[PDB]
Amino acid sequence: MTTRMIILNGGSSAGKSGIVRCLQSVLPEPWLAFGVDSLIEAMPLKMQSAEGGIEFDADGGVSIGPEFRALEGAWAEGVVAMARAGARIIIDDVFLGGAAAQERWRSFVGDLDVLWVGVRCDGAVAEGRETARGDRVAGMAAKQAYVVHEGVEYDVEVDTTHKESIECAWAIAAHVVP
Amino acid sequence: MTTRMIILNGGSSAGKSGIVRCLQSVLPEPWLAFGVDSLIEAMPLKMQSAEGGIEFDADGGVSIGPEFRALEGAWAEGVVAMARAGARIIIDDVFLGGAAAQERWRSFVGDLDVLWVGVRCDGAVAEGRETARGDRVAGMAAKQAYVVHEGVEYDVEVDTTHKESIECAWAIAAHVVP
Amino acid sequence: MTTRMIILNGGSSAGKSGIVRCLQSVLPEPWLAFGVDSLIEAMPLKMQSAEGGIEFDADGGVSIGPEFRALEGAWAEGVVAMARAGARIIIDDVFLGGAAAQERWRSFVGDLDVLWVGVRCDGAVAEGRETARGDRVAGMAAKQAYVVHEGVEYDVEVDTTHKESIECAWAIAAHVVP
Amino acid sequence: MTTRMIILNGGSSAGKSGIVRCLQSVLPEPWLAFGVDSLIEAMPLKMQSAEGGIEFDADGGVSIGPEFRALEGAWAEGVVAMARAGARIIIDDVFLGGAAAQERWRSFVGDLDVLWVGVRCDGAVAEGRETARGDRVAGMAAKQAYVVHEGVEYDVEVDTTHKESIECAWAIAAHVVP
Ligand SMILES: Nc1ccc([C@@H](O)[C@@H](CO)NC(=O)C(Cl)Cl)cc1
Ligand SMILES: Nc1ccc([C@@H](O)[C@@H](CO)NC(=O)C(Cl)Cl)cc1
Ligand SMILES: Nc1ccc([C@@H](O)[C@@H](CO)NC(=O)C(Cl)Cl)cc1
Ligand SMILES: Nc1ccc([C@@H](O)[C@@H](CO)NC(=O)C(Cl)Cl)cc1
Repeated sequence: MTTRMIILNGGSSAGKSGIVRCLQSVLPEPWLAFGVDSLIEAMPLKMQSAEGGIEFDADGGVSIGPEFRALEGAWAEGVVAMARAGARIIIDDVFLGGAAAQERWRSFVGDLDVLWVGVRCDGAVAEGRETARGDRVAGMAAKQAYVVHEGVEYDVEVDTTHKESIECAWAIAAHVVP
Repeated sequence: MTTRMIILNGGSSAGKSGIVRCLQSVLPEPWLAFGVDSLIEAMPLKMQSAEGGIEFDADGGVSIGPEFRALEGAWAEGVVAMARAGARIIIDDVFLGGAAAQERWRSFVGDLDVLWVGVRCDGAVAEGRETARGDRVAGMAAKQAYVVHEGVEYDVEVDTTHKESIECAWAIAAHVVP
Repeated sequence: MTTRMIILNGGSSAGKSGIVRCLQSVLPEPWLAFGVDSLIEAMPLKMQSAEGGIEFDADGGVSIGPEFRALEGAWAEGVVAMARAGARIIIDDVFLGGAAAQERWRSFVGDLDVLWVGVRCDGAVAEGRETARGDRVAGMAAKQAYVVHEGVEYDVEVDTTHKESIECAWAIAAHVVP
Repeated sequence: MTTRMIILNGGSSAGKSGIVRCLQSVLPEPWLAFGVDSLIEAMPLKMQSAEGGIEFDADGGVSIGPEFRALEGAWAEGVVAMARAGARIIIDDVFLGGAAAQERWRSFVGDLDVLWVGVRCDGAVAEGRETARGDRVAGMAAKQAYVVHEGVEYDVEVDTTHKESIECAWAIAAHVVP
């Protein structure tokens, strides 16, 4: 019943990264972090616009091709395999496909003990943060603030609109079975 | 016989990262990159000095505790699992333990089709690059330039002392069975 | 009476950078940003521990030698000269010496039209953010949260404890005479 | 006759940044570095595509509007003022307008003791490095490799095609009058 993998889902600028860094600092056992950003980084730069692999519209839009989806699948199985091997894994993703994305993750996780965390934040508030962070593709924060959660089932839900990262980290840590 | 995982070993500032970015650009199929640096990043910051996890001496020295070694093991199995799942994986590491480190990797890779690449660079030349890159822990380049290769068996060997990254990438790509 | 230079002072993690990026986005005329961080970057790496130039104690402490102070002076005169030349300049610093630091700045600014902004944030809250940002030298946020303001006179004061960056940017922009 | 400001000009990926970091490490007196990149950073993000301020064509092309040119002028006068104030200033720029750009700089420098350095690199070789560095706007290295030097007069010329950064730093330091 001991928790093997923590999986956070949230729109862009919702505050995921900062919670993950806080969780790593809060939790006593060492946890490895692997978000969707670290995946994008492990992919070839060409994979980044050359269709088949992710493409950002000037209006903060994101579209995923099959080339990308195939790589993402292999990666998913790798992190799950890390958990299964005994490592503690935190993963922050952006369920663009709502429940569909969660189903996709469930198929990989199998029967592993997972904590499904939901990170919410006000669309307008998240967009302001997008601006303060210096993000390039402006428009995402607002576009993803609500849709990414549709039909997604969580075990915990934090809202970073009025709560700090270190605080949402505490609410989440309390649901982690050692 | 098709190559599943490429594994580069080399001292610090030997030029590994740049070859990896070149390989990703050169090779036709998308390859995921996961070096030891990306691992360090996935670990909690505390894990970075609090004994048990990696510690950098002021003289460019590096020591690895058991806490770290355990996490590294789980990670190793995860990337191998990614290959096994069908993803193409490039991995740049620093075999501080020479052959011992390679044996450790062999135990995880199993019977997977791997390309063992060796990236060499002149100790003094590598140290100059360490300085030009703005690295903080000065001293590593020179300390690791030769020892990391002792007793290590490669399928290919490039030397970045007089050859460019894009060029070493070409010599390496030519040994990749599609 | 048109504002030539905006000068923010605040402890570490008080939120200065994000306000500066927001101001740049909010204000209609292009403003150049030059904090104390960009200065540290323009200095030689050796200047960073080799006494005479800034040194960070393991307890989040900071000490400035004369080598550093001399360079900082020349830099100060350069940014003022940029304003005088017609550029709009935002500057975020950390008045470690309270009023002393402000006097030091006044001597350089001369009779230039300046907006003295004060960015406050709860010491404990700022320290939590320090943790979420992944800062290395932990301890500064708390150590600087209050002292840096002692005896310092502001034209505006924002508190990022409960107000967002984009919001503090709005309160500040409203005091900028075009 | 003591050198007050060092000014390097070179195409993208020609190796300028690394020489600058080497010079800072080599030269005994602390030198402040301020390239054109640090300027771009001090400007508002909007200033980065919204015409009037710099815009990168998908083919590695760069165009500068008047909004940008005005800010650049004020900045130029600021760094010169820093030198005049007694600071030692290194500046790496990209003379897109060949001699025109140098004339523009001469008008700001005045009678200050300046070292005009020229950093050359093979267009094809520079483009390979552009790829290994992970630069986004591919195409610049090749487009700027030669034109940026047309009609420009140097006091020193280094070629990074076959010489290392630390080495070009040594050839340049030897022309610096203390
Ligand atoms: N499906 C998807 C994958 C990656 C991304 C990223 O570009 C980016 C957008 O804000 N995500 C993040 O910063 C997360 Cl850490 Cl919130 C967004 C959406
Ligand atoms: N065992 C070991 C693990 C990680 C590291 C890194 O700190 C660092 C030292 O240069 N390595 C790199 O930059 C590699 Cl990409 Cl060449 C060095 C050694
Ligand atoms: N005097 C002083 C100069 C620079 C610094 C920086 O190290 C650092 C500490 O948080 N400052 C910042 O991040 C500011 Cl932008 Cl708030 C702190 C204090
Ligand atoms: N005029 C001009 C100004 C800035 C730039 C930069 O985008 C960039 C292009 O490689 N320059 C650098 O990296 C320099 Cl350090 Cl070689 C290129 C050209």
